[PDB]
Amino acid sequence: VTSLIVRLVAWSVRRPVWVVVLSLLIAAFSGVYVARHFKINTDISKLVDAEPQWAALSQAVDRAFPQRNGTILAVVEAPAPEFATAAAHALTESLQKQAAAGRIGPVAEPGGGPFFEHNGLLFLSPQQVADTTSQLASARPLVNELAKNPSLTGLATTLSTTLGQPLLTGQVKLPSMAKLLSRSAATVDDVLAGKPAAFSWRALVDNDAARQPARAFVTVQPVVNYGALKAGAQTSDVIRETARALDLEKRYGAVVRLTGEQPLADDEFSSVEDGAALNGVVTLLVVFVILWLALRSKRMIASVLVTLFVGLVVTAALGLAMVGSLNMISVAFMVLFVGLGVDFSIQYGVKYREERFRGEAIDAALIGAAHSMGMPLALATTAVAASFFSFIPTAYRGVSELGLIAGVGMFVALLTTLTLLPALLRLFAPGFPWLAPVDDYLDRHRKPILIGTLAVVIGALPLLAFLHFDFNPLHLKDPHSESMSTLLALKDSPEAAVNDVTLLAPSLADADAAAKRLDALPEVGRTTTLSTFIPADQPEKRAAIATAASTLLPALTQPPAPPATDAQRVAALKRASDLLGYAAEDHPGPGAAAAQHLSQSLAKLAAADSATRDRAERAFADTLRIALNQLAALLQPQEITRDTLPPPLVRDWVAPDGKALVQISPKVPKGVDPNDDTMLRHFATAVKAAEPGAIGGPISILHSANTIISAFLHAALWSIISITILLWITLRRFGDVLRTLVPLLVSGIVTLEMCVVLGMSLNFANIIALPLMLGVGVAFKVYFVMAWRAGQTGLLHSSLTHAVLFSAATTATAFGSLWLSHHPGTSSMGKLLALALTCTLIGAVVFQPVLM
Amino acid sequence: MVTSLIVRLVAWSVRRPVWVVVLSLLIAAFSGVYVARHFKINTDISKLVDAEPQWAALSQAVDRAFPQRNGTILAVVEAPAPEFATAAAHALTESLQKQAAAGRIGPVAEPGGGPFFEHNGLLFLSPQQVADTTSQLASARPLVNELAKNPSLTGLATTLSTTLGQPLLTGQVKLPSMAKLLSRSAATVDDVLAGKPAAFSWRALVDNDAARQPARAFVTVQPVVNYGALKAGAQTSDVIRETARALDLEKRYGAVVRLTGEQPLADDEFSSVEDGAALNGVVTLLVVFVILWLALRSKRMIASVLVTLFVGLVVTAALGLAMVGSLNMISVAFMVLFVGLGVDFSIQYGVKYREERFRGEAIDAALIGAAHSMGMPLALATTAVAASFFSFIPTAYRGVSELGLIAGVGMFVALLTTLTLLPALLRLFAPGFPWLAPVDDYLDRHRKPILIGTLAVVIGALPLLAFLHFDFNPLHLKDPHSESMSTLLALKDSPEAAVNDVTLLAPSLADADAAAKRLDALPEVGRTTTLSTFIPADQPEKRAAIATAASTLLPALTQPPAPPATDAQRVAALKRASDLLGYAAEDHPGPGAAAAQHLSQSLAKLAAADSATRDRAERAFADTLRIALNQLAALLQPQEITRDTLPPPLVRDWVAPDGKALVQISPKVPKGVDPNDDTMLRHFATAVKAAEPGAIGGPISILHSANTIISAFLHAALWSIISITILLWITLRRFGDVLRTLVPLLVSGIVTLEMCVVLGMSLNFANIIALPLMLGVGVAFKVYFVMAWRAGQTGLLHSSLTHAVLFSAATTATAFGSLWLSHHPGTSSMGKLLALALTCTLIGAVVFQPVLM
Repeated sequence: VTSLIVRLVAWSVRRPVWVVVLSLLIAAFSGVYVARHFKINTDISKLVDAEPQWAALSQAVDRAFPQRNGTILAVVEAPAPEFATAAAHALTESLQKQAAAGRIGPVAEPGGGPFFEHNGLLFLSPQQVADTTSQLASARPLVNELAKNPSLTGLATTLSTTLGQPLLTGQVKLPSMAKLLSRSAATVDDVLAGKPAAFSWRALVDNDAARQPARAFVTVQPVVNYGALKAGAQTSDVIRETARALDLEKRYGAVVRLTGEQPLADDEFSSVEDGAALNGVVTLLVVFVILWLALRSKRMIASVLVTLFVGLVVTAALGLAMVGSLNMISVAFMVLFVGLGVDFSIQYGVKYREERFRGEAIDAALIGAAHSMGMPLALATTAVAASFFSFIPTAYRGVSELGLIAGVGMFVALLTTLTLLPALLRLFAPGFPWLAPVDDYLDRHRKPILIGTLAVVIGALPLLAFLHFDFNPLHLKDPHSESMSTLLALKDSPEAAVNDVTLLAPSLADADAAAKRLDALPEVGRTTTLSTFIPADQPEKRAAIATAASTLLPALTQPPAPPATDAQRVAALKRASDLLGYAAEDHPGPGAAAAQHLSQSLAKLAAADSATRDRAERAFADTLRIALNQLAALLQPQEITRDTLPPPLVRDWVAPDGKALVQISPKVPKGVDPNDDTMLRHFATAVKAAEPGAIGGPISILHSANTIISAFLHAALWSIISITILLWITLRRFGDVLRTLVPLLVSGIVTLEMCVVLGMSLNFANIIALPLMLGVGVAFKVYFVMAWRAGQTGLLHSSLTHAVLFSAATTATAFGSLWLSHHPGTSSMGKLLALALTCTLIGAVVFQPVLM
Repeated sequence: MVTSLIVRLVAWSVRRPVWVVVLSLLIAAFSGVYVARHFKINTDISKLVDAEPQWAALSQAVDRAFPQRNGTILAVVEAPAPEFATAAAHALTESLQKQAAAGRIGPVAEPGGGPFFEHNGLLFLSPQQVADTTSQLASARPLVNELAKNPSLTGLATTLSTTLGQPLLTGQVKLPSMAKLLSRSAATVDDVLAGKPAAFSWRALVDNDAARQPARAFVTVQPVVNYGALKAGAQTSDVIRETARALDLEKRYGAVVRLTGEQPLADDEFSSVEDGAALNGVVTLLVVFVILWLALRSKRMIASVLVTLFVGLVVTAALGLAMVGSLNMISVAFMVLFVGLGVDFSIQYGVKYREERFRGEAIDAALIGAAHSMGMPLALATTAVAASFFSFIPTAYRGVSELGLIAGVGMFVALLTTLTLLPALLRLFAPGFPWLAPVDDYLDRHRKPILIGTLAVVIGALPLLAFLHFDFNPLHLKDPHSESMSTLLALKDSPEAAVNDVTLLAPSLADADAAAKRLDALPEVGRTTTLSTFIPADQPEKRAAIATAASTLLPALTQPPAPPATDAQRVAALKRASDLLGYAAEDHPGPGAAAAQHLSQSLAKLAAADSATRDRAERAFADTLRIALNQLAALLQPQEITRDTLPPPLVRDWVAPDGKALVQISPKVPKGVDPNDDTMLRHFATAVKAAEPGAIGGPISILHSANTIISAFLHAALWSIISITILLWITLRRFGDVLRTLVPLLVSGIVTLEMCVVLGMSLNFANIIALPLMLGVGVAFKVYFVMAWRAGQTGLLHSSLTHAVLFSAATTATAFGSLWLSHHPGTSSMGKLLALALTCTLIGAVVFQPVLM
């Protein structure tokens, strides 16, 4: 091995110009080869390989319902549910205009469109339907005043009316109105504050839930042909354009969000690249300064950098030649190359600079440094390359592609350091007092310090019991990205299919039989099928609805109201405020404290401006005109049979043939947050134990984690075996193999032991750094044992001069570039690599009195 | 020259035995009498774990104000029907009441609901719920009237057959509406036909809110003010088991009484450690005996080691009680540790003498000769193993600070006991393996891979440590099949028992109300109870509504006694109801028709068995109706919500005589999550403790009592090696000999944790004592292994066995097996980790022979 390295350099020194014109030509073809098939792919199912079983179920639900995977989910958020529901209608119509032009796919609001705006009263239970119709029967006089009032002046007139005589008559009571007046006075104070609001008539009567931001969903399914186009900005962009043109949504108080399959998988990649174009170029500067520190020969630094970039282009050229696609995690190889690959040129470049000052000539300096850096560089390279190759045999294409590109990149770095650099180094013709007190302490006391930390690495050994794993990928995919911020927002929403698994069935009768088997499980909870949308006994409900509609609809459709002038408005506000004050003092009670709160607000609102009263009317009246439209539409349902359903509602639940999928939203108790590890694993593992054909959500996430766990466990077992055998081949002394194995063990525990002390959880992308630190762990023992073989009376003195820490400065610079990546998944990987490097560097200086 | 000092003590022991024999035997008599005169076993949970002087103030603040609250054993009276349950509490309560005032036990009461709650129970229902609850009973007046006048089977079957007859045809009553009544009667009727007990419960059918299958009735009794723990009367634990024993009506009421408390739950743990542990102790010696005969095969040698073993053990116990006194649940497990580690020291000396004597020497020269080669070895292993026990002394984990103390003096005795008594004893008296050939040949000729082939895989099994998990709650460590524990693990679902409620104390009732109402703001707090919560809202409007319902319901409830219908009319009234059920199902069909036909089958077959089996269903259907109507009679006359009505004891154990009001906080358990949930109870404890620090009692005490155990466990692991590493420095001054035995410690320390992931072991509290304690055994066996590997460096599987080590481990492994076999996982999992950590130095040393020596 040694002579082969000397021959390969002696040729490079023999024909220097021949190597340069050969390298730049290959550098040209590699640059040509890179651009002609450069591609970045952000598919999320490629970053992990599931077995053919799970692939059949996933494609079964997909090939049957080809749209389900591509359906966008557009959240529309407004301060009031009517303003949200009406904004859904305001936007559902615009997307419909282009769905017919092939611009997008079939648009609908699965939360509940007109089919739910009329028949939503039918989906209720048998008894509480009769209860809801009873309350709407006794409230006939209230809605009779509400459908006729001239809005804010009339709302203040129907207010002042009830506060005057009906309190004296003893019919209406003040404490009962507290629920209305407290929410009325609060909404009035918002308009006086200057911040937007909306008086929700729904949350103050029918709806018990007053959740803060009422939202409305509208889904656009993918275009039929798809395939994307440069001019075809596609369905994610179309929603952006239509809602932009509406502007009405700024008058509705609505914002349009998005999520789905492809917006997040593309947004998470963009989280890695925020700054990465600039974050990587400051690394080259930090490498440069450290590069100049090791070899302060300007005639050398330019030559060292040229070898760095030539091997860098051939890396991507050969990389795209054998993987085809540069995925999300595998794109981080470029940063790892400059950090680890430059080490080959720094370790070799300073020995040449050493030989020149030692007293060698042009021949003897290059081929003489190859005898020092011969099997060392071969050891370090194939050890690091064996670590990247450890994820190759496993079906983890996220790292299997990164290791393949990085592994062959380590051999293209040696071949560049061994030929191109000596050729350039041929054409280009080229004291530490602060370490003194450290080595005096160290060399006089590295006898028990070694025994000291070895006792402490056994002392903190129980800390490994608290070594905790992180299981849900939500933490590492940039939770503040646009698609992940909304995905996490609508987690606690019923029709938001965030956490429900989708089991497929042959027929609808089979799907209903499967739906009952699942509702028997304690964690399953809500399951919906196409038959779930046909209410049990409809004819009985419509009779109670028809009776409630015979007395309400005459009182709901009243003649229009007079546009009240401004003078009547201030009068209606002052006369409603002053009547609220006397109502709270003459009738003292729990609502009296709330009634006086409204008087303070109405009197201030009455004596306020004029623009603030038109806006306040819009927050009180426009919602009331939309709330009454929802009531008149809800009181007129129709028969619902399988053939009386909308066309797309069946297409979403039954494809050609009878294939009916069963979505299973988990039974989430109120305290448990809907996105935890404990219950979603319990749900997904129990509903799968029942029906093995269920995939789609937490079941696919759960099985994807078990694939990654069975991945890095093999790679960590693959590395050592491929490393130990590699060490035994080059160094045949087993006293030299155990010499580089005990430091790996010690350095391996402390990284895990510091994970408990520093309080960091090993997650997914964070755990990739453990198998890699074996090939980098031994590769630094190669550099370190050389800096001390020439002399070891000062371990930190010799380490600087012989340029080993400078080697680490380059590598730590690379690990720090993945640390500052905004994307918390990549930022969690670079944190482990760098912290494990420190536990190896310090570990070496402490643990080399043993193993040298 | 510690070796020369050891010789002075052994050479003196030889030549003159009669001095040694009578000097140590007399001490054993003095030592044995001290053990019998002072043998105090405590069972309090606080003696096993300490806490800050601050947390002991919160514990005693609630205790001094409420002395009774600590030992109020909650006795569950569980019956098939709530009325059979609620009335079974009355039978038990009224009998204990005859001994509460007799001074036999403390004051007796029933928390779930005595007479005060059976009357005012409707006053605690919020204003709107009772408004609809009161109005519903008005429409059931004809129904309850037909039930009050007919508390018999024939009568019940008559009101049954009457409803299915005319009103079912006219549509006055609908058949589907009779779903709960028809389907759950058919279920209860089929139960009586099978022969198994049951009870139609008018509660879960009429009120219909909850149909929980084991109805439970609670009764809390307190302890006597002057608590003396006499023997003429077993304390309140067995008094409830004595009165309700002969009450016998509980076998007729249908309920058994189970008990749980604070002291009766802690003693069930200790008694679980001693299921047959007394037998387990005597069988361990027999196993060590067989190992002793395999080691020094001669009668006079075995009897020598056993006689000196009992002396060192009887003085360890006498010393132990002389400086700790307490011999709690963990401390009592030292004797099995002694028989393992004590015979260990003698196995070395016995077989070294034997070879050295049989190598061509006299007895007197071999006793003093073998003490040379085993001076530093036995001295190192002794203090190094005892330095692991002593690592728990400074920390506040008194369950182990007492065990580590008694075990430390055990090793310092077992050494001295072997060096003097064993030679002088043996001085008074006087006395080939071919199956290792392929195994030793393989390992000896291939130690190049096996060392590297495992040191690699140990590095490859390092990510497994990321899946090592800590079990935080002591409930798993608790013995689950004891009667007191099995009840507390069943009361997770019941709120009035409230097994995990933090108890915050406040100066005044207005202060506690301020603190109790405030705590409700936090999401995990749920229900907080004070005496002001016993004052049911502000409901004279509920007096007006209930009084109106009483004027029409009570006259229909107090009917004249029905003449007991004869037996011949019963088969009539049941066949009349059955054939009517059959018709009512098919001619007027509906969803209830499938159940109406079902009852008809079960009802008809009930009428065709026995006159006794009919009377059997009467005790299930009718005797329940007596109490179901009796419950309603008292429940309709509620009286006032005024503070002064609250009985004397409710004021005593809820507010304080000083005025210190107490808040009990039951966590908001989401209906899906099991109430005894590890993560969310610890979430509830931290939120309550952070908002109001004065809270202690339940989850907070259990949560914090673990944090101090983790701090004591982590210190001992650090304190063990520093004691051991400095000790290795001193004995063997070659640092190449300190690191020689320290690297295999690190290696053997990881492989146990890595196996805890492969095997799947969790690392609880008792499971974790083995981590700091195995640091001594790790360096102690590398002392034993290295001596066997002086003359026989090749064929080391041979040498380790014949030169002492394997018969030594067989005494240690057997000792750890006796801990493994106990019932209490707080002593049965400690034996599993120890034995599994021992196999990583018995194999780890043999594998790492080149690194050792």
